[PDB]
Amino acid sequence: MANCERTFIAIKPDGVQRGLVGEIIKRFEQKGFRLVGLKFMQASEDLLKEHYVDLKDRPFFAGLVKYMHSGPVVAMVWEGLNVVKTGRVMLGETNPADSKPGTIRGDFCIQVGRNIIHGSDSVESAEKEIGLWFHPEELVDYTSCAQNWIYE
Amino acid sequence: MANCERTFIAIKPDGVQRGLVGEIIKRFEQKGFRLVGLKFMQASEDLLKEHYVDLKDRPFFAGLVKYMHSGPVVAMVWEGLNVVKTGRVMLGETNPADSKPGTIRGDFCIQVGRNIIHGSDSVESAEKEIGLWFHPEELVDYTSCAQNWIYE
Amino acid sequence: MANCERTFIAIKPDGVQRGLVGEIIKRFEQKGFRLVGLKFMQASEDLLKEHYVDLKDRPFFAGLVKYMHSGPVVAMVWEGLNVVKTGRVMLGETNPADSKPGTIRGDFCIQVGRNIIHGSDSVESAEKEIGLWFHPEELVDYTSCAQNWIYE
Amino acid sequence: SHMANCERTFIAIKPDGVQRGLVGEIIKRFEQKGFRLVGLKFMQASEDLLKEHYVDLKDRPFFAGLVKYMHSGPVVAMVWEGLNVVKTGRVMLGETNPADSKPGTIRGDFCIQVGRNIIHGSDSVESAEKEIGLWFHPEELVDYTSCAQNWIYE
Amino acid sequence: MANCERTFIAIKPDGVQRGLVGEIIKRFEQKGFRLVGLKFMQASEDLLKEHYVDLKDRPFFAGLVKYMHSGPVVAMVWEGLNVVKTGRVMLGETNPADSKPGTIRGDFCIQVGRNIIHGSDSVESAEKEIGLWFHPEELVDYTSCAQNWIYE
Amino acid sequence: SHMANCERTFIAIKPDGVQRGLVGEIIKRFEQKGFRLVGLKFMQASEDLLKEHYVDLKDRPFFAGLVKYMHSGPVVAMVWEGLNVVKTGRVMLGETNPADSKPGTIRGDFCIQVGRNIIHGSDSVESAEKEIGLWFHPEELVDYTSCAQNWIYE
Repeated sequence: MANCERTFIAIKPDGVQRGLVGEIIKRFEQKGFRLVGLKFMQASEDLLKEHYVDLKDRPFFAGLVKYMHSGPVVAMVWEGLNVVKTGRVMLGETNPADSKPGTIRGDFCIQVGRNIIHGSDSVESAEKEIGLWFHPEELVDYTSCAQNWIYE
Repeated sequence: MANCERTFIAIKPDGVQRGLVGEIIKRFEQKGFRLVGLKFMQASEDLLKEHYVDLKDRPFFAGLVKYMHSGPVVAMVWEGLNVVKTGRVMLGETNPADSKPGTIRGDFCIQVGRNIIHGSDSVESAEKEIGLWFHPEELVDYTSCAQNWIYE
Repeated sequence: MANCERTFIAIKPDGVQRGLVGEIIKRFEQKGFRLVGLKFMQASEDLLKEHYVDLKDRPFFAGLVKYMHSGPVVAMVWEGLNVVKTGRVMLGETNPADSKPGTIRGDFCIQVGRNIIHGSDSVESAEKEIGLWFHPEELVDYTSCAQNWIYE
Repeated sequence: SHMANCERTFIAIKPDGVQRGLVGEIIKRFEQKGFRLVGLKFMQASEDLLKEHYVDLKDRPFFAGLVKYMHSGPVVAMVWEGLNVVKTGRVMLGETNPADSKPGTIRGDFCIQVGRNIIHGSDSVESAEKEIGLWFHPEELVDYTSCAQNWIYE
Repeated sequence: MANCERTFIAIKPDGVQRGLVGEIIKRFEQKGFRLVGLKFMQASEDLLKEHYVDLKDRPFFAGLVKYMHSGPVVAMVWEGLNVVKTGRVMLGETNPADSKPGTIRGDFCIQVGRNIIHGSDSVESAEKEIGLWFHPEELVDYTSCAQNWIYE
Repeated sequence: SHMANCERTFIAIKPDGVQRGLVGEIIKRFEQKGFRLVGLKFMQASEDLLKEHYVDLKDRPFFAGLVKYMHSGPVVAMVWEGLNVVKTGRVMLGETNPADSKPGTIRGDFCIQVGRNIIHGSDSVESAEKEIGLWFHPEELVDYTSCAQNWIYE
């Protein structure tokens, strides 16, 4: 089902440190997307190495894993029609310098090395990231009281 | 006369149901546009059919009219320089998927059939829509205390 | 029947002029109260004299009526459990100096003669005020999609 | 770091709070205040967990309905840390009955009826210890130092 | 003139550091109070010793002066009816633990040693504090476009 | 600290921005973004200062009206610091003509006409150097380290 598409959203250590957890969740709630998974955690080096597995031979890999391990993250799963693509639009460009005002990165951060947030770039990546960060039983299913007013 | 241009804005039944009336009015107030007409109403079938005359031969027409009738709407008239054009920009693209963050549809909705809001697409359409939804006596004329700081 | 209690709320000419219409409506929406009636209007002298009948022999009466006539008002009807009592709490004390931060008057105004807003002081007053400002056909009945999550 | 500034409380967003889209707003209020996030999870509370949580109310006539309702929808379970989090957290939430809750508080701004009061907070430090231990495993609690700590506490 | 009463408001180093300058000014603007003085500065030890002159023989004096000198402050003057007393209400109790939700300290800080903000406790103190922190020519006089809608 | 992250820009809230109560909102947007406050003052700009600021437009037919208007009301003069503040500051402000400004930007959200466009920002680093030196004395610029610096810049 197209309306039941899901994406992985992670608030990075700098997003948590700068007090942006509430603001970010509010953006997704007000949009009409439904929360399915939410977790406050410190990501282990093993998990981060698997998450950034495509970049393991790149020279910035050690510093990237170290930084994402240096503070707690907020791992999330959101559900909705085209939530992967729309979620990325809501976040803005990965490089905050190119992010537009009104987007999460556009409003709240400056440098790409400290870009507060991550979102799945595709449905394929979403399935991989959700399975890696979340256990199946940590994902909650329910129907929003506003479902009929959000979707036809 | 250019600063006295008027447009019709309607908050659709899903906009009312999802509690977005105040948020939407705030957007137009803070911009500097002047409120002219405002009423909470259930639109009759005859009114809606006349409002969507250009779409009467479309396959969606019957369901579209029935839905706009399914719940109460907030009918509005706003005044300002290029209020028709800039009003549409503030609302965002008709399809919420193409609507940018910062716009009303971009921030608050997902699906085209549940796109919370309507705005006149032209000056000609605005004049027709205002006269259709509002009696002349319902439109209030006053001068904003900030007029000299909004316009030269 | 207790959850179906109704109150009259009016945004005064200074509330409209200072761009507080959206902010005020948002306060009632987010609380969980249901919009029943809403209209933008210039109140006639006859209507205002009847609205302030209990104050007709007061020295301020003439200037008070003239001022409420000097600019357009937003007349509203809201529905909910103890909406009359809690509505007054949300508005704050009649004198803004005694109004607490968090209330409408406490946050947004200074002087008693320019106190942005009116709310019915009793159920009896509410019924009189609603019938005075609104025709029965202008009051819209619908069920909020969140009704079961606001009330038992 | 002073031990007094490291007090913990349990805050839970109820099913109606989740349904009405208040999760982000509630978290924001604790964040902007200066309190630090320790635990956070999205969950459907099991009947066993709810029976143990409302153990003092087991003999009451509406106990069956209370457990059933709190099980009907998902909740957001949270642990927050700060100087007197328990006491001031209750102040931020407002009175349990929303009719007596003041504007500016969470219940005062966002809900109407006591049966649908969107949120819960520990009434005491003793209750906080019990509630955190019941709802969270020790591994789920994350300890970190806020970059603003020196500007929140002397 | 009662409407021309003025008070001194200072955002403390922790208020600046925690990014609250904008939020605080917004509170006073939306209330209807008029900005007359605004300055970003690092307060010298000489100025702080004179500001806290009544406490110079107390054992906490050295630490208090040192802290208020450790970071930049935002010094402000605001004008309005009973702005001194009302300003203090808007700030909330000096000890944030006793500050109510909706007030500046109630919403944004925790401990009295880091209470983000200061406001004059009396008209007498206001005159003394404004004269100490500001030069007469740094105070700007103008009339708000909304004056007639804020005051009778 | 990297020199690149220490770029400075001049931002001025115009008399209409002050009149319409947008001072707090504008400052908030720069604060929440992560940019650091360097200079801030409330002032009525003198005719001499405005003539030097708009020196490139001195021969234009509406120069007399422009100086007169900018002198009629008080302004908020600001200096902000951060990585590419000049460029991104302009993006945050939106297009000079508010008709072309996008929602989410300062001009896009809050104003309508080009003659009353509430705000100004330096168009280049060269302009920033000139504008800061003209509007501010070196003593008025305050240097401090943000507690969040390590979480804004690597």
